[PDB]
Amino acid sequence: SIERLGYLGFAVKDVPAWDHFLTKSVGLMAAGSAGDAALYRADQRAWRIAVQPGELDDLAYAGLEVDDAAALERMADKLRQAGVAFTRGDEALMQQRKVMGLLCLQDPFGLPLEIYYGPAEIFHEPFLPSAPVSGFVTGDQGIGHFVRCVPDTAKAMAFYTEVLGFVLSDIIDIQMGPETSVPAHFLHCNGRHHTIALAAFPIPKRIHHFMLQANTIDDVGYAFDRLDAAGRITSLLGRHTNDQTLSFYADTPSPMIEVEFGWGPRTVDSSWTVARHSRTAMWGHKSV
Amino acid sequence: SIERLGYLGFAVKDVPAWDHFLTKSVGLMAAGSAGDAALYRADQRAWRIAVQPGELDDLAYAGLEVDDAAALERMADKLRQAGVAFTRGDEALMQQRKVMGLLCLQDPFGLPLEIYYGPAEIFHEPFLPSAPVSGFVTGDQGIGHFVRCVPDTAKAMAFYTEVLGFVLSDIIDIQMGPETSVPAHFLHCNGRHHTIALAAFPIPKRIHHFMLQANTIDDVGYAFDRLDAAGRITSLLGRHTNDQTLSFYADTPSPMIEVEFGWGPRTVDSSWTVARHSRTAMWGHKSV
Amino acid sequence: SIERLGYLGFAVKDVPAWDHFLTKSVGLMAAGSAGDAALYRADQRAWRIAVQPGELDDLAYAGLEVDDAAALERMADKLRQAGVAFTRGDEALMQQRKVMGLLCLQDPFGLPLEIYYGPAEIFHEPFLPSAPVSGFVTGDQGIGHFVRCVPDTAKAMAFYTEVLGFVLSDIIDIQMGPETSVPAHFLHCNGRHHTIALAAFPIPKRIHHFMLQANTIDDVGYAFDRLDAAGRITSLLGRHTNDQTLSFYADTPSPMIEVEFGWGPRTVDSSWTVARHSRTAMWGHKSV
Amino acid sequence: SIERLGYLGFAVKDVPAWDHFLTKSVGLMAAGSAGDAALYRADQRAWRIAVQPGELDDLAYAGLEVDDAAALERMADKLRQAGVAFTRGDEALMQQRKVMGLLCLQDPFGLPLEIYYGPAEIFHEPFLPSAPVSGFVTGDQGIGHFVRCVPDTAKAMAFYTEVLGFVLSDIIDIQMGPETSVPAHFLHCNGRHHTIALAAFPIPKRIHHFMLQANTIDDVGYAFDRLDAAGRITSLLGRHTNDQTLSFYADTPSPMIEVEFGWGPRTVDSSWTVARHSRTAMWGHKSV
Amino acid sequence: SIERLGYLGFAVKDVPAWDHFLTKSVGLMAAGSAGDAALYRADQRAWRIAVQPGELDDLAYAGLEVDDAAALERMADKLRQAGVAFTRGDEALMQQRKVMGLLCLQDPFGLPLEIYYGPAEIFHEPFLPSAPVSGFVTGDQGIGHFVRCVPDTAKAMAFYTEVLGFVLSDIIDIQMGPETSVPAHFLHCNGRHHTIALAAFPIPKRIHHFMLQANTIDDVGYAFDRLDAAGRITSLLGRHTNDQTLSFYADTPSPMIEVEFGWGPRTVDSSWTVARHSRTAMWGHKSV
Amino acid sequence: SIERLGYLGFAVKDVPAWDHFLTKSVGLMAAGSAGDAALYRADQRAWRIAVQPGELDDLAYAGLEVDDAAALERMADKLRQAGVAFTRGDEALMQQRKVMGLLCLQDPFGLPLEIYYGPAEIFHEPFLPSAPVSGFVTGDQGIGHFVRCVPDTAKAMAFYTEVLGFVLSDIIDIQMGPETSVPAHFLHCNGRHHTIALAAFPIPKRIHHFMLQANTIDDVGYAFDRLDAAGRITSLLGRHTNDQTLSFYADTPSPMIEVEFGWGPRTVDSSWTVARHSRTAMWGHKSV
Ligand SMILES: Oc1cccc(-c2ccccc2)c1O
Ligand SMILES: Oc1cccc(-c2ccccc2)c1O
Ligand SMILES: Oc1cccc(-c2ccccc2)c1O
Ligand SMILES: Oc1cccc(-c2ccccc2)c1O
Ligand SMILES: Oc1cccc(-c2ccccc2)c1O
Ligand SMILES: Oc1cccc(-c2ccccc2)c1O
Ligand SMILES: [Fe+2]
Ligand SMILES: [Fe+2]
Ligand SMILES: [Fe+2]
Ligand SMILES: [Fe+2]
Ligand SMILES: [Fe+2]
Ligand SMILES: [Fe+2]
Repeated sequence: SIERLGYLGFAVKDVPAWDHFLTKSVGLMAAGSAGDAALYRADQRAWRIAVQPGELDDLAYAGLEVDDAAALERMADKLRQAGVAFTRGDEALMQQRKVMGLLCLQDPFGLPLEIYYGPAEIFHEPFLPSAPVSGFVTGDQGIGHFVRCVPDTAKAMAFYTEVLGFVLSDIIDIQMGPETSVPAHFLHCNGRHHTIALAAFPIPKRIHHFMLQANTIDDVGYAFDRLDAAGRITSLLGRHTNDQTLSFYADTPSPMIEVEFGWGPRTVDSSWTVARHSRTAMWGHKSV
Repeated sequence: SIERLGYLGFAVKDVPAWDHFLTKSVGLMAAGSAGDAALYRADQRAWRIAVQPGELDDLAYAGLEVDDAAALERMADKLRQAGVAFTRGDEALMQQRKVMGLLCLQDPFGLPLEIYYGPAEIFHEPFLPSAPVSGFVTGDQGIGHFVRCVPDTAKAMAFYTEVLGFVLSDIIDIQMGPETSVPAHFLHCNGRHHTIALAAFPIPKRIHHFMLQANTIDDVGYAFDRLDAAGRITSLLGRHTNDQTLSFYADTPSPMIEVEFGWGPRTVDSSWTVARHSRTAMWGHKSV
Repeated sequence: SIERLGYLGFAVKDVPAWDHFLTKSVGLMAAGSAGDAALYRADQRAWRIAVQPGELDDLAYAGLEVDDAAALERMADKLRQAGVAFTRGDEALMQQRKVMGLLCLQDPFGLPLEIYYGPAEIFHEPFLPSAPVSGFVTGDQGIGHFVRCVPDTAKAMAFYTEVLGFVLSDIIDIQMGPETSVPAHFLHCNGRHHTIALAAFPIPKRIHHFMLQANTIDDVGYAFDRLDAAGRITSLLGRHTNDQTLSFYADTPSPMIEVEFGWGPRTVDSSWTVARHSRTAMWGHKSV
Repeated sequence: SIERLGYLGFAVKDVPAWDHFLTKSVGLMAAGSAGDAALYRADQRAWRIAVQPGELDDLAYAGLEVDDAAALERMADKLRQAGVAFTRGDEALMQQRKVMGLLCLQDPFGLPLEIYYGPAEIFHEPFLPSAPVSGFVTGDQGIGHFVRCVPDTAKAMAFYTEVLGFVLSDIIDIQMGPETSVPAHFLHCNGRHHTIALAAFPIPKRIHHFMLQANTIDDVGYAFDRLDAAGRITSLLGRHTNDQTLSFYADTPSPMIEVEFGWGPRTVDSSWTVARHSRTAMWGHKSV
Repeated sequence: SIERLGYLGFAVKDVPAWDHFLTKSVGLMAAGSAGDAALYRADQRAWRIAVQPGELDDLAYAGLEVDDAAALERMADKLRQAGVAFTRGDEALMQQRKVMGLLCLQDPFGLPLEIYYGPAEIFHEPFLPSAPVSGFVTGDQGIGHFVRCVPDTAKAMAFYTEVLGFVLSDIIDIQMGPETSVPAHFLHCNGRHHTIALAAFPIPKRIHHFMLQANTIDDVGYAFDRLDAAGRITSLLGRHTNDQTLSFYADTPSPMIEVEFGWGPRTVDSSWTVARHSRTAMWGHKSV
Repeated sequence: SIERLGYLGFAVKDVPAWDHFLTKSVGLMAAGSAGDAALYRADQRAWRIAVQPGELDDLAYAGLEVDDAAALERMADKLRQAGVAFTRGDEALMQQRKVMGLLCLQDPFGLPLEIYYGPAEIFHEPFLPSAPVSGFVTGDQGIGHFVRCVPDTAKAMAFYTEVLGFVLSDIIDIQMGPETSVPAHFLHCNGRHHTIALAAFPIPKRIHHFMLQANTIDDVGYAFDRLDAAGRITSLLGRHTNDQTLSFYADTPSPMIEVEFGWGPRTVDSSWTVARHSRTAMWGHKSV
């Protein structure tokens, strides 16, 4: 079973715009480069987000983390049993990602996934944000979450839960029109209420947004003003019905992909109960 | 010395509008009437806000509280020494306000003030809000605060500090134009960062707004949506530079008088230091 | 200034009934005798309540405590300045009361008061209740409180506050008839919300009741059942509007004198505010 | 006013016996010598107890500490006003005691007292006990306490309270015979329930005992066994009625002078109340 | 009485070197300029340290803060009574320093001091360090401390304590040679163990060093490595005997002026006791 | 599975030097002898470190602890299944080691290991350090850790994890030259981040160092100065990247074997994640 989401790689048309966005607006720390990919940090890991030039303007891959070598072999066993194709990353890839081992595969709809273990940490180069943010909530909960767009939620659910070991937290019927709603399924693989949400949205992107969680409410408030100064705000502040994350949304430089920046959600444990919600926000989140 | 702000009375042109506003939108509890004044509660006091019909569309009076009978006589002594005219409230007024004694006077610019002691409490009729609000922060800090508009800040400061015993917390230069700012003076008389702020604003109202503080951030979030549904929002959520109150503003039914609804400020004590700020918001509070 | 109420002495027609009442029902510890007075303990003091035979069926005296010898002399000075007659207790009385010194006087309406210091404690004979009670709340707050009946509340207030140093906490208008109420004044001399309450009740007793405070709510619950088994209950459980004590009342063997047995009130400090209440109970206390 | 007891000096006939006693049995740290005086530490101070050869076999002097230079001059002023003779310690004495200034005087019955300020600390030579003891409770409460034998308690009380600023905590009537008791007066000058107790005992020593307080109950338990192995125990474990110190007593090498080694007493503050006790122990302390 | 040390201004020969030093090595935030002075922040204040070109290579002035306007006038009164010359800062200076009022004077040996109130804060531009540091401990304790070199400690003590209201914490005899020591006097004006220390050192600088206190021990550890990479370390890590600050020292670009960077000292209150120490370090601080 | 590391035995050429080193410098308590082995304590166990004369100047054996008799038999079963030779310790050895049972074996490269249960404790002889140290962190985490030098890390890993039940925490690539690094594997068997680390170092010793963890940072600071006075320091203070232990290193009297003395690491639990680090220190640890 996947333990947490550890990294994201984007392929974008405007690297300089993404660079400014991730550092000056979001607050991530610039962390050099690996080949043609620019690297960004949010904590002690050598990198958390990679940005490389490309026409996709989308998520290129997502790194799914396990706790040790044996766990990785067990995942390989699960993939084999499920008939899911995969390739072991070679030395060059391991060195590029800074991991001790990885399996390369795709989800049922073409998103490359990399299951890995043994990521590099660099405590001798302590994290220093590029903008005022006290810090990000990562650790055992991983880097954050993202919404995976899919054409068949049922099929997507079978793969993420039966193969990768994610678990359903809850469902929100997200209103699309006067008489049309999309049942978004929010999935956890640790204490983070959701690490991946599945939704049949009509957008031409692999993902709808990625989310980062900051330590304080002020972190979120200040970030709002920075993104507003950049003219990127897509929602006012609000708080979600399901995880109680207080956040706002903004456009990334890649069309139709947003970032969510939030604080203070509830966490999940073994006693979690599946529920359904008719709205995404308990309050706020008006679209701008 | 005044211990806290205990009550506010408004004279307005649309009582039904104010009634709906205070109950369904703000969350106060309807508490009957006393003569032609409708009464509203925020806690265990018999009333905190009174609304009566009148062409003023403004604050008619403010109740300033002291802790006992001797304290009231000491205030009478201070008023006499300062040459400030006042009248002792008669039995009819005491019965109307539900207090054991009061002194009626005006500030240097015509706002009626009532210094009182011994207010009525009704614990046998526990507070029940008219809208979802976990509760208000009152107690020793009083009902909240208001911004007193004045034509001469220096003169106003001498009266409120030298006569009534308020103390300056800090000053914010509130930008009015490209090269014009108003030095707002925020005053305390207890732990509440400010109970009265003095400002030379060019509006034709005795006050710019009154403020209520709720127990939780969700209280504020939910209230925002209620006031937005009523079409009354004047500012987005934000957090102040001086008291760190997280709030939003909305129009009352009386033109040019707003309400501020907030949470989580810092409090003051004997070790407080006077400072100056160039902005009212550390983040947010964009005008709408 | 009086620091706390330390002891009470009753003169009663049925000593055996009072003995059973204080021990088997209330839970006090039998502590021998001193002359014709039976002694009862509630904590580490050698005694707290004394019961002696007499036709009064009433409170014979109340012991008011100060912290040291100098404090006692200062009280003697206050009594002299106020023109209040008093006599220094002789060795025999000091030995009888187990105190290092005392002043004997009366309040304006004939209740004997004894101001003392240096009471005897007996930690080598640890308190053991006669009925199931985890313990009583005494210490700096003294033994409890009592309601002093007076024919002139104003006169009584001047003596207790101006001479003895008690301070008004609040007032409750206790309804006596359809259009008649008695303004009961509750006074403190330490953290205990009230140690003495003054009221112009039409009963022929020096006091309306005395009160003891137990450590837990169960203490109160169990005591209710014991007093109910004895057929003495006068009120159901309830909670007061002013001090938030949760209690019930019961008859003592002396006609028209009750006992109040309670738990969990709020305490007072320097920031206390005088208020007025129209009811004695926020909930409960129905008369039985 | 004296702030705390800081040091004790003994003049004894058997220095080696005292050396072994203070180190191997009590647990103090050997700290070299100053002239013919051996020094012992209990914490960060350069020394706390001094032992020098002499026929007295008794306390030679006690050091009473104040917080600064001005405080010392104020004490000199009090001594002058009271007619108490004193001499300012010269440089040689200051250097010997390791203090910034001192006044040498005697109590009314010949015990030399030294009022000082600015004691030497040696944090670069951290305290290391000579026997298993987690540490001693000193700090603002000073080194411990002692019982001062006096022929006239009233006279002694006037000096210690009126001149030195000590305050009475309480009195215990210590039984000497079938119909004879000694009223011991326990005095504080800080949070320590008592720093000096005054008693008219019929022993030929300036003091009855000195006391040290350890951090844990085990400290006391282990110390008991060490002193028992040395054949010095004079009392079983017990707990005092007045300060609730749990301790035992043992003989020092000087006849009729004991040491008390204890733990866990209650402390005093401004709200302390004078009381009287008929026993020294709530439990235990049987004489051996 | 001075409440805290609020700012420091240096006049130096190598501004670029100081700029790099304060930002990349120490971690302060660059905050623009005011005239020919570069400004640096450590928290919410508009500035804390100023650096301007000059041949002094030394501290040009120190800002001493009070809590309000009345306090400033009271300081002016103290200066007048003491015969100390001073000039009220004009509008240009007030605007330059960003304060509501100030008095300009010098200490007895020529160090310019500025007593001020009403400093500017900029919460809308949250502090962002230039190097990895979780934050600095300032607030009521002010910016940090400095060691003031003086030729006459007695004279310096009279001015700082009798005129400015500082209070002696303790003294350390700092060894200079085999038989020569300098009695350094550490002074407080708030909870910070020392804000100014006075010492008769034989260096040709107004100050020996200034000190900044960080939130964590890691902050100090990481800063050590940064300053070591710059070749500026003058002492190994160590902990002081008097305040228990754990720190290290490094050279600033101005010859013979160092910076101390530390964490975790003890704080002082009304119960503080003057003591003397023979060493500056309980452990560590070896000179490099 | 091994539960913790309980004891270490060294065979050395200079017993007196080791004796002084372990007591006066490190702070261990001398605990007599057993045959030709000198014994040393760090807590309530009868002994933790043994030193005997021998030409090895190295670790002679390490004691690996299990919780009960059944656990020991289960370990014997694991050794048999794995084909690892072992001998049950006879009565003489059990008596020498003070254990209820033990199995004697060697790791793949000749280090004798003893798996035991039922160690002797001596609470009646409470631990007393020979130098100032508040205490050591042992308990369920065992005595500390050591770095086991091995010529084949893969082979060593298979034995320690597959046979003894240790688990990999993380890996650090320890730089040996400009283009050469050694992958050190840190292993846990309880909450202690590592109890044994495996590394292919080119030194001629069975171990690179052993480590003891003290209760406070001051413990470490003071120990540094003691070892520096002895001329044994090999590293400055620093903090590790993987366990966050703050420590320093020093030479033992046996050439090329060091001691690490530290404080405050993070602990591990079931949710631990394997990671890789490029440095041993987040800060400090410069070689001396
Ligand atoms: O973290 C989250 C929690 C709940 C809902 C959303 C969501 C809202 C709008 C569109 C897609 C998802 C979300 O992002
Ligand atoms: O509570 C408050 C704290 C700081 C500023 C304001 C304010 C803002 C705009 C206009 C008037 C006042 C305020 O209300
Ligand atoms: O403790 C108390 C607090 C408030 C009211 C009463 C009271 C009620 C009925 C009659 C007399 C007093 C009381 O006893
Ligand atoms: O600390 C103490 C507290 C109470 C009593 C004693 C005492 C007992 C016997 C003889 C003298 C004093 C004591 O030492
Ligand atoms: O903060 C401090 C506390 C104690 C001593 C010093 C000090 C040490 C060497 C030279 C000058 C001062 C210091 O800086
Ligand atoms: O406890 C530890 C944690 C991390 C690294 C080391 C280490 C450093 C240098 C050489 C060998 C090991 C260590 O001792
Ligand atoms: Fe989301
Ligand atoms: Fe406001
Ligand atoms: Fe009552
Ligand atoms: Fe004693
Ligand atoms: Fe310093
Ligand atoms: Fe190590």
